[PDB]
Amino acid sequence: GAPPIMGSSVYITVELAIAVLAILGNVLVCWAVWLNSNLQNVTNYFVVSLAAADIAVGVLAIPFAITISTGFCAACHGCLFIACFVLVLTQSKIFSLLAIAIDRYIAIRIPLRYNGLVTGTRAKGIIAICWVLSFAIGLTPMLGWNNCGQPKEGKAHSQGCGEGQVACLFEDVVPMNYMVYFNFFACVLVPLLLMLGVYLRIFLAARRQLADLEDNWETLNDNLKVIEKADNAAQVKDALTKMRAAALDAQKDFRHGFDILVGQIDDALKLANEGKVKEAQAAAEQLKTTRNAYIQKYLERARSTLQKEVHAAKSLAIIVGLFALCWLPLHIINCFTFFCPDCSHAPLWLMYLAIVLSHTNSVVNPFIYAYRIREFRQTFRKIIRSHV
Ligand SMILES: CC(C)CCC[C@@H](C)[C@H]1CC[C@H]2[C@@H]3CC=C4C[C@@H](O)CC[C@]4(C)[C@H]3CC[C@]12C
Ligand SMILES: CC(C)CCC[C@@H](C)[C@H]1CC[C@H]2[C@@H]3CC=C4C[C@@H](O)CC[C@]4(C)[C@H]3CC[C@]12C
Ligand SMILES: CC(C)CCC[C@@H](C)[C@H]1CC[C@H]2[C@@H]3CC=C4C[C@@H](O)CC[C@]4(C)[C@H]3CC[C@]12C
Ligand SMILES: N#Cc1c(N)nc(SCc2ncc[nH]2)c(C#N)c1-c1ccc(O)cc1
Repeated sequence: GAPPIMGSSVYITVELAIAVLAILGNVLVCWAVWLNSNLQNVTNYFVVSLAAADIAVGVLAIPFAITISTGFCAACHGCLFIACFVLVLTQSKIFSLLAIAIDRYIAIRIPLRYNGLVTGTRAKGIIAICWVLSFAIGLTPMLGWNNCGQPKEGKAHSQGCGEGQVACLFEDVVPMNYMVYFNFFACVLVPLLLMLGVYLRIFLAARRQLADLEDNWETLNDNLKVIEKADNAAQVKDALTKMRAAALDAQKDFRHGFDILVGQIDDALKLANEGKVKEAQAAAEQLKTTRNAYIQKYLERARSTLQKEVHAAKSLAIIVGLFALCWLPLHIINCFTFFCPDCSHAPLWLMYLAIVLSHTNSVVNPFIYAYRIREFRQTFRKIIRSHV
């Protein structure tokens, strides 16, 4: 069979290529948020915790991965730490992603209270807590859910390992029920599904809010039509009680538009509760000069912001769908290894490829920002032009 240093040299070189890009891309993210106070929101503190976990993939997890494919003689628990450190960092990224979905959900659903609820100080406390939980979850095998107690000793003597040592291989020290049940199903897959729901709720609340907005608009204008085209005084009253309510509704330079608007409706309602039909129909035309000059322009900045929230949460959902794509192959292969012991194990080369793919996720997030977030892309250019 072919000398394995040939296939390894390829896998290593690829891994190092990827570590290089991971560091750069994600240092630039971080340098970006540091420098551009437009990018200094709570949402982006999570983006930074995400970029830092990806820098750490290049600086550490990927060298660890290179190390543990050699099979080098190593004390079992030390081999377990270099095997598990990547699980810690990946768990950090799930928490950061979930935090971002939730943040964006709070932002669209209770925009009024978002500044007072989601503050820079609570964000940073959540980030710290999640990093501690990621170390706990990711290094749980250290605490005894491992295969250290049953070393492959024929394989350790074949390699001259010291007494106390193992060939340091991932599938030899980390149990596959840990990886399938605990790490995949419960600590990755369940969080992804969750993140998937949150984003459904965001797109629904935006879809609904925009609906309400353009409904209200049409109440405003159809009740005007009812008024031009009545010839009876209690018709006009009925249509202005409705206009009025549909105005204190949409309420919740801006306010002088609704001040005027409800005022003119209070003017015209009052004519109409006197029987002056024509006097009130031409009073309820004064509204139209007020819609044209104020209400249409609140309609429109409010639609603008919702379309911006929607587009932002699609950008962020793409970050989560690419996480899924990069990591799923590897889990899906572990599922086969574990659930079908009748099946031949996936070949070495594919293991290599699933692992490499999982690591490329540490290169995608920076490209996403740059293609999808005008403020990150403008800031990427300033840094790239001024320094290179
Ligand atoms: C601040 C950063 C750079 C610290 C990096 C520390 C890393 C490189 C260290 C910390 C703990 C170390 C491990 C501790 C124990 C063992 C068992 C031994 O039989 C082989 C080496 C091995 C597997 C070590 C490899 C290197 C290691 C993972
Ligand atoms: C998320 C997207 C990209 C889908 C991922 C599909 C990949 C991971 C799937 C599709 C077909 C799968 C293979 C189908 C059959 C076998 C034979 C078995 O003896 C070992 C596992 C192995 C080799 C599977 C490994 C995982 C596999 C390659
Ligand atoms: C949305 C999707 C990607 C969620 C995850 C799907 C996973 C859990 C599913 C998709 C395909 C499934 C595999 C399909 C075929 C086999 C072969 C059988 O002998 C053991 C179960 C096993 C190995 C399944 C395990 C679970 C599996 C890997
Ligand atoms: N599974 C799994 C798994 C595995 N069997 N091997 C390795 S490295 C040994 C090796 N390198 C090339 C061929 N074999 C790694 C790593 N890192 C994982 C792994 C596990 C969880 C992750 O979040 C990321 C990666």
